[PDB]
Amino acid sequence: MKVAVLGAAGGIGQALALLLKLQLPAGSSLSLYDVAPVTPGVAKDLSHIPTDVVVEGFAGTDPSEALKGADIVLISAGVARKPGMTRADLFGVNAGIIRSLTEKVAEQCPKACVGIITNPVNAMVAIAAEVLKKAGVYDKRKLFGITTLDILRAETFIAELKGLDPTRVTIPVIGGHSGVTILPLLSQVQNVEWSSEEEIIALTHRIQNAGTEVVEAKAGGGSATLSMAQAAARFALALVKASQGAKVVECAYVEGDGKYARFFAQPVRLGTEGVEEYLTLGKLSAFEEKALNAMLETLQGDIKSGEDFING
Amino acid sequence: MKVAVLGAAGGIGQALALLLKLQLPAGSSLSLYDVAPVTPGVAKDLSHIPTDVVVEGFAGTDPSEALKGADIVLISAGVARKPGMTRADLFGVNAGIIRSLTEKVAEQCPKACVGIITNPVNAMVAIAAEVLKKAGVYDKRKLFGITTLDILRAETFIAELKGLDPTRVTIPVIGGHSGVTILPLLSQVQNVEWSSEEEIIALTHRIQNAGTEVVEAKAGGGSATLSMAQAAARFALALVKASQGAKVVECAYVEGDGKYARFFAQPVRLGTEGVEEYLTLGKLSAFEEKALNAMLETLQGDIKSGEDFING
Ligand SMILES: NC(=O)c1ccc[n+]([C@@H]2O[C@H](COP(=O)([O-])OP(=O)(O)OC[C@H]3O[C@@H](n4cnc5c(N)ncnc54)[C@H](O)[C@@H]3O)[C@@H](O)[C@H]2O)c1
Ligand SMILES: NC(=O)c1ccc[n+]([C@@H]2O[C@H](COP(=O)([O-])OP(=O)(O)OC[C@H]3O[C@@H](n4cnc5c(N)ncnc54)[C@H](O)[C@@H]3O)[C@@H](O)[C@H]2O)c1
Repeated sequence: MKVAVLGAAGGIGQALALLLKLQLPAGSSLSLYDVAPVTPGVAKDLSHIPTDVVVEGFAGTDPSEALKGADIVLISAGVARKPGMTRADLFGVNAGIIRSLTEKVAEQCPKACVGIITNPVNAMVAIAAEVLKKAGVYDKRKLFGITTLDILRAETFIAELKGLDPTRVTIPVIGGHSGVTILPLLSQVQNVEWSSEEEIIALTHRIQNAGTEVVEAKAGGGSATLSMAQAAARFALALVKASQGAKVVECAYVEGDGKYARFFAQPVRLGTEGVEEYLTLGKLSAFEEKALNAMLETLQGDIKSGEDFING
Repeated sequence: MKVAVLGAAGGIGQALALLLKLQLPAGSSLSLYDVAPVTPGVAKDLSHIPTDVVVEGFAGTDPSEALKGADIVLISAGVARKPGMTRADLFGVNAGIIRSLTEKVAEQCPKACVGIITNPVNAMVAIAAEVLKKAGVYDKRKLFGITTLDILRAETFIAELKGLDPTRVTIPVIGGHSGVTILPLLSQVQNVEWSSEEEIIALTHRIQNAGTEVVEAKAGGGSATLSMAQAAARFALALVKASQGAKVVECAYVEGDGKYARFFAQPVRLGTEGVEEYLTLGKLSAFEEKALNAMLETLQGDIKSGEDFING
């Protein structure tokens, strides 16, 4: 098992690299790549931790050496939202970074699973799909938008509100990865009596807007880095577990059956070659059915913006 | 169990806070304090992780709120060595930070265990001891210089050189926490046939100088942050395990029997009230006995420099 992290010198990159150095299976390797000159030193820092995980670090213009033989590629490269900045600002900075790095994946490790962290995920994942298609290597089973932070948030907020164990709250989160496209299926949550519709609506809002609590409370210091690194590590370790032949189930933004949108976040069962089965959303409340049809235009617009960058 | 991290917004601080948010026992709390205005946002970032660990964050001039009810206080506050900077540069920047923060420990949580990360540890721990003594609350069983990074390095370098499992290499490291004061007892290492004296000397050197490999390879980007956060978390979790009534054994820089120096890094058994027993160094090789007597002057000089800052 070899995992490559592209953007490994950043806030998310460094914490993610630490969690993977601590938690990847003994016998694994970890390669870090970032345009930041510090990157070989980040790898040197991690190499002092006593786990049987070979860690190498690369800066420079060419991630080919980090990517050679990679099974899993995690991309946290690009700028984070600071106060004042819009989705549109992020797209303009990050689209070309995602285009550049996914071209190099197609060249060096086209059979790898690819996990996109870089925002806006909804559009960045469609960019990577179109680059892989232009290279003739696109396997839709192997490309993921990492939405796992929306799951961490949902688990935490449910457990804190309802006095539950946050380690054992399960909650599917479907749709997309931004504002109104995030749909947590609170109707399916166990061991909770909802006060009323009010409580469900307010919890849904808090899950959808949680990034702003952080962006705000850091006050220009940046966005969520440490929670996102945990979310990415959790997803990555799920893919490693699936590579060993485990049944693994995770919410991720994937090119599925296209019932609602070309890309849609849903529970998937992972096998040894990416997605093995696309799982049901299960039973939606009236509230969930309406929220689903209400955000579909935004989600399809996010996808189009990524497709149109690569293809017109 | 409540753990306070002073310096929680820095390179070490943030990664340490993440590992404690992930690993402290369910029912724990974690309070973060730093002079950096971002600190409440670091805590907000971590609060989105689904563990039963209450995380709060404080900036401003007064750590009293973070420290109220603390059982364990970890101090990573102060500047790290960049290229050009000497031990003397660090002492001048960090002495007053350690004096200030330990006065606040004496006021708000005098019965807490205190773990000093801030360098130079050899002198910073004697400063904290003299501040606690001036406040009339010093318990020498409860004050530690965290040397655990020297243990991580020793474990890793032995396992990489000798083809061993780095998760199961045990190596006592004694003396102090800088250059020639670091003494790894390589004579006691199992499952290894030393090529010759040469190999033991070169491995000892690499353990003593490992910080420079990182400071160098980051090239001004800073020193070891991610490995040090793991080392601090390991030590902290050892103290939490001891609080539950476990026999726990760790190398730490402590005011022991003073056979070699007032403060000396040695294996200690932890109980529920800090150090319960000061353990033997065991059998020293000729090489280890000579290296021990050869660095003692430097170590005693490091301690004096801390004592003399507080007392003349
Ligand atoms: N999916 C999610 O839930 C989620 C949540 C939080 C943030 N994010 C996103 O993650 C990204 C990283 O955020 P951060 O806070 O770590 O940012 P950061 O600025 O700290 O780190 C980004 C890193 O990307 C590197 N980078 C830039 N161009 C590169 C290239 N061509 N190749 C390799 N590395 C390159 C930079 O040098 C930097 O080290 C941002 O886009 C942010 O929006 C996603
Ligand atoms: N013991 C070891 O093995 C070991 C190894 C590596 C580094 N270190 C030391 O750890 C320290 C931290 O290193 P780093 O790389 O995280 O540095 P950093 O500069 O990234 O972080 C230091 C933090 O301390 C904060 N701080 C400063 N004064 C403060 C005060 N009065 N109260 C609270 N917070 C305060 C700063 O605002 C900053 O957030 C340095 O002294 C470094 O030498 C120790």
